[PDB]
Amino acid sequence: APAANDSSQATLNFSGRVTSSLCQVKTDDLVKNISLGEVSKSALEATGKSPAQSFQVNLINCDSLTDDISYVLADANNNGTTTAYLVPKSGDTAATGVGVFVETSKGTPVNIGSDQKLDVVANKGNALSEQVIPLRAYIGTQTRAAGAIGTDVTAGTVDATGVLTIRAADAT
Amino acid sequence: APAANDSSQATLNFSGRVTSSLCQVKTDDLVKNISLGEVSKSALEATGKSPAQSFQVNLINCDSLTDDISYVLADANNNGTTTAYLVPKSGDTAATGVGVFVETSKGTPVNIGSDQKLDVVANKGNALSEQVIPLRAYIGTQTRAAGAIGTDVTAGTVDATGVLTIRAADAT
Amino acid sequence: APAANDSSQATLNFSGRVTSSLCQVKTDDLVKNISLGEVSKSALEATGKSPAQSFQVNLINCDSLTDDISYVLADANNNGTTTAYLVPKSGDTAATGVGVFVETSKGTPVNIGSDQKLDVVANKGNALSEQVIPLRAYIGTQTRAAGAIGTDVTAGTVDATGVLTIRAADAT
Amino acid sequence: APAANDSSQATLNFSGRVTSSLCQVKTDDLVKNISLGEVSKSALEATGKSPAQSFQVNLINCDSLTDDISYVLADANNNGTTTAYLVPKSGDTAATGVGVFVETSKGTPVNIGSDQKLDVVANKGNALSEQVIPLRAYIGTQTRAAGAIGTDVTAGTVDATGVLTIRAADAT
Amino acid sequence: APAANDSSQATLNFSGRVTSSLCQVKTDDLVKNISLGEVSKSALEATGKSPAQSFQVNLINCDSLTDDISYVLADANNNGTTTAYLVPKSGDTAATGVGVFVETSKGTPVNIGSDQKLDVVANKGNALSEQVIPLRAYIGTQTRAAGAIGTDVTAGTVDATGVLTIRAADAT
Amino acid sequence: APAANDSSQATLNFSGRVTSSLCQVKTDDLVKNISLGEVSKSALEATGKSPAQSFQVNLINCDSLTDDISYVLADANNNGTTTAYLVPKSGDTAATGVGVFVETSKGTPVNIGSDQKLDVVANKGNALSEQVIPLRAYIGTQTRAAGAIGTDVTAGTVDATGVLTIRAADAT
Amino acid sequence: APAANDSSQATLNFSGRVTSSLCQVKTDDLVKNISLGEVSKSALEATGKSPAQSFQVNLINCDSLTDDISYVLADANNNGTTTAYLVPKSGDTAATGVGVFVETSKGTPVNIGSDQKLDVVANKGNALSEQVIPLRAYIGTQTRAAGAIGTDVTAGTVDATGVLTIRAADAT
Repeated sequence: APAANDSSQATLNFSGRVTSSLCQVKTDDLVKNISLGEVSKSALEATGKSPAQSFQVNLINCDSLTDDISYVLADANNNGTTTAYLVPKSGDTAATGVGVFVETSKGTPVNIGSDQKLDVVANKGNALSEQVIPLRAYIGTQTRAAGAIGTDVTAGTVDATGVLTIRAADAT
Repeated sequence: APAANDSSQATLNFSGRVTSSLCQVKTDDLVKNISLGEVSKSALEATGKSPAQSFQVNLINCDSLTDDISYVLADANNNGTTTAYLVPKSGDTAATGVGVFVETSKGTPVNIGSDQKLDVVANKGNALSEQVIPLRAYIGTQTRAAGAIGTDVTAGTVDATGVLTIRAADAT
Repeated sequence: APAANDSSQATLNFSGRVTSSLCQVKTDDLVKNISLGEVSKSALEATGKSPAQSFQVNLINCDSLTDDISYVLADANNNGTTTAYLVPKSGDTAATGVGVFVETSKGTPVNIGSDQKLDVVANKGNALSEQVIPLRAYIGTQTRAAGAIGTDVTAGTVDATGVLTIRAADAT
Repeated sequence: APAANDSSQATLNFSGRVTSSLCQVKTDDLVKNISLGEVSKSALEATGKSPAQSFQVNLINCDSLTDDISYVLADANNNGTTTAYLVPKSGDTAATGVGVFVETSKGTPVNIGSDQKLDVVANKGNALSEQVIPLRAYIGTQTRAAGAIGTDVTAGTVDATGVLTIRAADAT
Repeated sequence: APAANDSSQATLNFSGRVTSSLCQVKTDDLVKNISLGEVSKSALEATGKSPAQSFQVNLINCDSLTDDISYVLADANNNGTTTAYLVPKSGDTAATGVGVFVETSKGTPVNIGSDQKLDVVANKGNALSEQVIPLRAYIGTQTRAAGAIGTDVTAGTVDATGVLTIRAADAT
Repeated sequence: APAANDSSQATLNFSGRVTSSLCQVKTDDLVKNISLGEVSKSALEATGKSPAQSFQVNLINCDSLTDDISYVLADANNNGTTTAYLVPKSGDTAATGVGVFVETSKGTPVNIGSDQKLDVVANKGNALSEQVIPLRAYIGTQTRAAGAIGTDVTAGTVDATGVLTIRAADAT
Repeated sequence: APAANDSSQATLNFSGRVTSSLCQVKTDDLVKNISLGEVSKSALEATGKSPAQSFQVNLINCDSLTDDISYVLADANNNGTTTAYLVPKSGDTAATGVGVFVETSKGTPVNIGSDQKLDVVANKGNALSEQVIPLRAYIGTQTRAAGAIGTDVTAGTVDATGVLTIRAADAT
């Protein structure tokens, strides 16, 4: 007779990548969930910004001979270098009139699609295995000035996603 | 020839809000994880409760003109005001006959869906930025009386979720 | 017109249990973080160990009639009784060939999965409320002998997870 | 019938490292919490600094043949040697225009990422087990001059994190 | 080949503030650990109090032109002016029906959230650098009268927290 | 606009208890720090002990009707009645094979966990307010005999913690 | 029902050491508190010093076969042997431009890090039980010359700490 369908299963979906870079991105940092604050009414009408939150992307197991490291912040919901911010995704509750700005830890803006340079940490000519890219981010009005709810800005959720492309190689 | 698929990426999912309130909820208080105790057998049969744990929800960057602040405790797994506790979620190991009761720091019950009042702290008429909502919660039997395991309660984990809605606004 | 999505929210995730034991575990001890030392090269090559650190797990609100308390040490990353240590987790920076050993405060090895006995401290036949389990732990080589970096051990981080199951019951 | 989920558990998370240095870092110095003062308004307008506080990093169980010890101060929220201070993290209540300057106990500035040398204490050619790194720290204005709250500084909290990498080796 | 993860490190978490006050609070008075007595049975039943202990909060480096100094005692586990005591925190062993009353060194009660005044010690018109706030505290029943363990009070621990906000300003 | 975070603050963490005993423990004796000597090489090889130091535990504000007083010595790093000494805590520098032996002021041994009797000092049928518990202690080898460093003992620090549970009652 | 938390507790934290030296350091001398003078304006501008104060260090229970005693003064807030003084610890009230100079009872400077020789006092070939190290100490300008407050020296408190390592051995 046909065999009975009484098996107990567990499905394991593995995933990964093969890359040409010399430095991994830490397995816990391949998908970040950076939680910015709330653009309350008072802050919105006063300065048009929320306080900036710091975060990092950690490289790990870098090659000893790594010489140059550079990264690019490319928006995953837009194309072109005309916008300074990251455009949030639309949806049922999406809030219109705001965007997510990213900056370097000292306040220098990070432009979309423009590559920055990272300085390798070396000890006696060998690069250390762990290296860190420090960054900032905050929600602000698209016009970079105070806004009033309903005139230009609207209340709701903000969900924006960016992608960092990292290129660690040996110069010569 | 087609370009090689050899890039190294990190995905940065930002999130936030835009609200009409005048006070932020502190960025690390947007998702609490309050760990209550264990309702051991002796405690369950003696008075049917666990000792209550204290916790706070901190507001920050409040507007100077904030005058009236209120909050509402709402359940994520139930609707209506007929129930006094927060209903635990169900699952493989969830326990039956148990609920989560929340209270103010002095022991006055915090009913679901009924708004409370928070007294604002001000210095010379201008509210201080940082303001706190103190609360307290314990796991107890639904009947609010002692009860052994088997007859009405069953061993397992207790996981419940509440949601506080906070409305800081200027009276006039 | 449809309502505006402009609420300010805080999420409160309560968690707990309902057990069959007579004794609680102190709410601060449901998740321990014991920070063992560093197995430097000198101590690695000398005896293959680090100095042993001490830690405790406190029971509280025990029942007056508690007659017997026993506990079992179980591993979160291995099965059976064929190993003496706790196998570290694996990751980008995990070190290989080292494990974590746990001992009673006097140096009696604590085996994995074998019941230990805890003497209840009493006052005139009624057990006190608070009772303590003292333990000790160190990082060592799996072979339990000196060993250099390269031949068997490699440098990295060490993370291990055990779980104590405590059974306070009244014999009769 | 299926077993009941009524076990009482305590979770033990052990952690540590394995290294290549010949000296341990004292188990309680692996994570410091230095509490610099408060940069009051008077001291801010006078010289833009707070009084320098002292702290230590203790090495223990050094090797008898330890010949050379060097330590490097790396900032955990910035890259490169473009800055003399440690850039504070950002947040809801962070203060702008401020940084944390570190120094040797005698007032010699400690630059970021540049190797220092530590003299080993010896008794007849054998290094003593314990050896101490003394340091200073103070909160100061980024421009290294007086500055009023409003024009360049703003009131708030200062949190900075630096990392000391200690390398003990035997020259020959 | 990838670099090896063999660094030995120490983490330094600096912290601090920036304020608009003219006076510092002494760096070791930013967090007091005041140890009140033990409310024995005899003392509890006689007058429902423990003998009151003294403590101080020292300001330092005040401004030569400091003129007006005020402080406010704010409770960290309650809001409003309804209560005279600091509400103890709740937990596994906390004691019910008890509070922590604060007073001036002479015995005048200190109410929560009500401005007090401090006289500034001056020498020829210029305020001295160091100035002191002497206080007193005791653990007494909530009803302010005798009470036995069982009927209203219960044995346990008493942890309570207040926060002093000091405002030293130049009136003119 | 949002209020500024420019407050200067002091935190006051009060602590205490509510007990069932009639006698307080003097608030300075709740946490003793008793310094024993140094077990030198000569005294270690001669008799394996250090000269015994004396200390006290003071009770104050005893009830007039106090009739019976008792106390017990309990170890904080060990269990049971097998061992006659207090097991030292483990750490980077802890010494092996030595313990702390406690004795009555005359030289009688005080065994762990077995209650002693304290005579109540009275004046005309009513107990005096203050009553003292005199004790003694020293560091000595666990074998209670001579022992050399290297063979069984090892040079290091010694930290041990006992706990005195005092039970003053009115028998009748 | 769960037992009540009503015990009365006293905590005894013992401490000590096991050493290899033949002589104990007298238990009252393990932590000296030497109180130097005040460097007033007159002495500061005359010679930049305060009068030397005499202190003492007692050794007790020496072995009868002791033959060679040597002691080294090590600073606990500095490293190396370039400085002749002990660098004061920094803080809110510390004074700049000042240092502590230590000397032998006859005026011979005691350089930090270099061994000194103590002569054993014997009676018929056997060392006495008690032996003494006499010393001096004074606060002086770091330039070892007259200084003026407000130019190279600032008024304030001076706190410094040294550590004598004492090594008593039997030559043959």
